Amino acid sequence: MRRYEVNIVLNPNLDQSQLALEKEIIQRALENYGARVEKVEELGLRRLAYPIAKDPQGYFLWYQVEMPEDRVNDAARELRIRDNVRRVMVVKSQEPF
Repeated sequence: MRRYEVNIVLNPNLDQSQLALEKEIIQRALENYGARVEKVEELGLRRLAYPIAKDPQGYFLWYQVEMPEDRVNDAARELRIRDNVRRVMVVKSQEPF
């Protein structure tokens, strides 16, 4: 297994209720692909490098996970289908918590 950082940007107009749901779905998907979720951070609202879905900002979520490298891409695709997920970026962990 390898340790990765998953950066997710969500629709910025969700209320705390919808937000919590998206988080559970993300967690379940990562775990269904063999991931051990080590740390989860809610970063909040940021101005995006470029607008997505016509929105100039997004709600950021960060995850540190350990999972099979052969499943990373499949997991990322799964995450990208959700309508409220605007952007997904997976990088190899360099300085883990």
